[PDB]
Amino acid sequence: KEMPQPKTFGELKNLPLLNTDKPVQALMKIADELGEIFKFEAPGRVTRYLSSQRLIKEACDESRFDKNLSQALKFVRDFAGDGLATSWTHEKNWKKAHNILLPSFSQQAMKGYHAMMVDIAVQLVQKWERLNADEHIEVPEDMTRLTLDTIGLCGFNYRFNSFYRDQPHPFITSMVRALDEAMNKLQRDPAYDENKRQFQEDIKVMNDLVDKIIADRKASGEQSDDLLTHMLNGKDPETGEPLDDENIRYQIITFLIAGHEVTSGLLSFALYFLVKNPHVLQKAAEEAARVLVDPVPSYKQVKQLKYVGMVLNEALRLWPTAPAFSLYAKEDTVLGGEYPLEKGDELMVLIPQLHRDKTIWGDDVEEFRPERFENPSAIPQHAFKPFGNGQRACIGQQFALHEATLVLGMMLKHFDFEDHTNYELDIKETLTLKPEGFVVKAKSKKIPL
Amino acid sequence: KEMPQPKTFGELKNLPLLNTDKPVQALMKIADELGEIFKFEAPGRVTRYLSSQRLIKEACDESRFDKNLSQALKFVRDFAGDGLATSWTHEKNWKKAHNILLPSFSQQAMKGYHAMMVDIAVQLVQKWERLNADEHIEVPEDMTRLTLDTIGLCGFNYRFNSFYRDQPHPFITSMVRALDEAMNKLQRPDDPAYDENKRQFQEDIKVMNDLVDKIIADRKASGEQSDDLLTHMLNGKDPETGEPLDDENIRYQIITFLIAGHEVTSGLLSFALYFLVKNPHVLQKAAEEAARVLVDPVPSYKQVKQLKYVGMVLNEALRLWPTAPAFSLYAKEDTVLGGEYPLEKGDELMVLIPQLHRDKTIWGDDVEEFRPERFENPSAIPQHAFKPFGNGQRACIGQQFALHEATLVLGMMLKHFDFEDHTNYELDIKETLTLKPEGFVVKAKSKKIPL
Ligand code: HEM
Ligand code: HEM
Repeated sequence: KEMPQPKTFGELKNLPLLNTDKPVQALMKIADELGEIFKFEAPGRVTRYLSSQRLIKEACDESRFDKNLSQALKFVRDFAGDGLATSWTHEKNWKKAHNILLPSFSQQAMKGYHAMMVDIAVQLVQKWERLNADEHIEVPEDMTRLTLDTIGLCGFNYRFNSFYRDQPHPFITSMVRALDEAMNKLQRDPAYDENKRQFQEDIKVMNDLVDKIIADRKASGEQSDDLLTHMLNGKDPETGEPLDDENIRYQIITFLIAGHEVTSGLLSFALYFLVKNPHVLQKAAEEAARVLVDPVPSYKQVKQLKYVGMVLNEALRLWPTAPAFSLYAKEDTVLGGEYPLEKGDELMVLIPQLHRDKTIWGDDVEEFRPERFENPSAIPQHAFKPFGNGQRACIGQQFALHEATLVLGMMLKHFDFEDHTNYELDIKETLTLKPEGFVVKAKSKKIPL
Repeated sequence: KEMPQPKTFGELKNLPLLNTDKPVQALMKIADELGEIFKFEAPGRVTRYLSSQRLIKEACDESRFDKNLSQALKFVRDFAGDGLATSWTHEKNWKKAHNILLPSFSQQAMKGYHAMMVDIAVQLVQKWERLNADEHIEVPEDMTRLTLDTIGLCGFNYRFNSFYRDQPHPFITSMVRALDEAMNKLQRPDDPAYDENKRQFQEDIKVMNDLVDKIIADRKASGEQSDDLLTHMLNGKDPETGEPLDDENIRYQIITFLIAGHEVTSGLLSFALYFLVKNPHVLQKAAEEAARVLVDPVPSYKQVKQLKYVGMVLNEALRLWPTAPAFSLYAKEDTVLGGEYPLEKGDELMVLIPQLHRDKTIWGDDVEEFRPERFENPSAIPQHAFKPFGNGQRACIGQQFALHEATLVLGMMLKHFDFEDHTNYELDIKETLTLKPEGFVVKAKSKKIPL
């Protein structure tokens, strides 16, 4: 009945607990101490962190709870606008953009993005093929180069050309800095004035490039296999309306901000777990060699990479790279038969803890075992939620998993990997999670592309 | 390219090769002679037996192959209906029952069945505690009493009371006789001498239908809720169609649980105890775990999950003698198997599981040795090398039920008794729909630990 709560700091309540560079991992440790639910208070804010499948399955009842904009998402909305990820469900532009964009994110739609995904993936493989002996790979750095360029190409047929650069394209630099400012604002006024000025400058950089490309495309009339073409031509069946140019810009910004980092983090975590578990690596590499028999992988071949998909799902279980999502009670309701909630009360779903609920997964929750996902029928409802919940779940789920399966498959086909530093897992936190400083050596298998 | 085929008998092709009391073991010997794939032809039938992990990993590609009803499963369908095990993947009632029943067979659902499993397990232990000196145990007989009663209790809250009987409950007698008739039909053709078998077959079907239909009706009239599969099926709805199972299909599911689950599971327990008494060092390690883990008079669900080495013992017993010895597949489209065997759409495959599990390229040269340590890490075992529970979405829905039951019972057996192979038993594997060690007997000396 009475809800646990971590230590307080006088008038600041629990807020200083987030004044750390690893806040999700701090919240996980608190959940370990306090259990399936704890209250978290800040000045002008009350929320409750959920960690058990028992309670999270109720929170995922869409008749009782709707998506809430966390403070992180509210600050991201200052540059992602009413794009899909930072809109309320009841805003006209959410359902409109949802209806228009859903068919362009389906599994069947991945057939049309596949060639562009292969384009960037081959660039990644060629980079690693061209490394000199005993040079090494900066894994999250290269994975982020790949995912940003892939979303850039598939999103609006624009080449960031990240593999030609040490300093990223100015759009990416502003994007990363804007995300950092949004997340840094959480932990916090006269000293912050330069941050505010830079933030507005970074917003302008992103808007100017995306607005320019949209305008360029409308003037040219060119049709491509990208999401921008789909949005310029699509109409919502419900309203009969297309997306306007401002919302199209916010969607493109959203694809980049919401999709690039979770996906590069997943690839980096997956390669981390592979090099730490050589038996799993061998099994995954066998499949990649058996399935990817052509110099360029086909769409159908990627779907056959079953064990690679199991590797990726188990990596998402241990370290879901979007670590939380927020909900609010649509009306007064009782959670778990003992926690009465009032209309509008907020909940946070702490995904890494859900994925460690021993009542669902057994005692070996900390072990990396892709075989847990060998038969997807064994996974209970709402025990595994790396892509969120319900109608507000990740629209890019099929995109992310096709991208990651293709790239991981090509990596395992073309290289043997060495954990030459015996890397100690160090998880950097931004809006997302990724393994900082993860480096490997790759010895080519000398298979042509 | 060219596929081997065993010896033929003119117009009967390979069919007389199955006219034997031990057809799986005959097929294993054929695989030893012919290799990883051979064609097997009968009048109106062509299939291909696969024995290597190299080829079976491709056969398990669900994008290329779907479950086929073997002739055995087609004959079992005459009393198991469109229950889960004898229905095609494309039948509306397969996906419907699959979606409904999957949560009631999860590892989490075993927590709710545990008390009923303990109920029958305690009856088994008490039976053996009450034996007089130099009496012995008929192992497969007692294991089948246990598994049938356990499925009866967990399936529909019905007590067969097998430990109170020499003659089993009439449903069980009809069930066994129906399974025997289905398997006997394979070797036959159906001329006048077999007319009597048809008449018995229908009477046995009526016996099973009448009892199961009666219990369903009793439960609906009572409105009582139990912790059994029947209550779950009376109240469950398929999330996809929104429909519940009808009363006829619920009956077929209950019959399926008994016919499909009892014999494979009792066979596993009997084979496991056989291998333990034939390998005393392994038995000692397993008994040491049971004594260390089962510290209470009655095992808990959490304690059963802690019987790690017992679980490896069971998996290694399933490796050597998978009690459901085969499953059948058909090609969804034209495809090439292993880069050299072209298959046309609809072509059939049989997966010969005991031969798969003896693939030396996977397990090493010591394939015939009983070494539970092979299963210490599932990540070290290659894909599709170990398939005692079938494959994919048509895999055994009762896998967690079977392994929880077998782990609980074997753990209790090892805690409470020392076992003697007093006859130096010679392995003799009886073949029905399933495999089991016929005539396996032991003596049990009680450790005198109270329940
Ligand atoms: C491993 C990769 C990914 C993970 C783990 C992930 C995770 C998530 C999660 C948890 C949510 C729900 C957020 C909430 O409820 O507040 C979400 C929403 C969303 N994601 Fe992803 N995502 C991934 C990849 C992508 C990609 C590649 C894209 C775009 C190309 C994308 C675009 C979106 C969008 C637009 C939404 C909002 C959907 C809506 O509310 O209508 N994501 N994602
Ligand atoms: C050691 C014990 C067991 C073994 C070795 C075993 C083996 C198998 C195999 C190999 C299949 C696939 C058959 C095929 O593909 O044609 C299967 C399916 C099935 N088994 Fe078991 N089984 C065991 C225990 C059980 C139990 C205890 C139950 C029920 C309480 C059960 C119920 C089923 C059902 C319903 C199916 C069909 C599932 C579907 O296709 O949807 N089994 N079993």
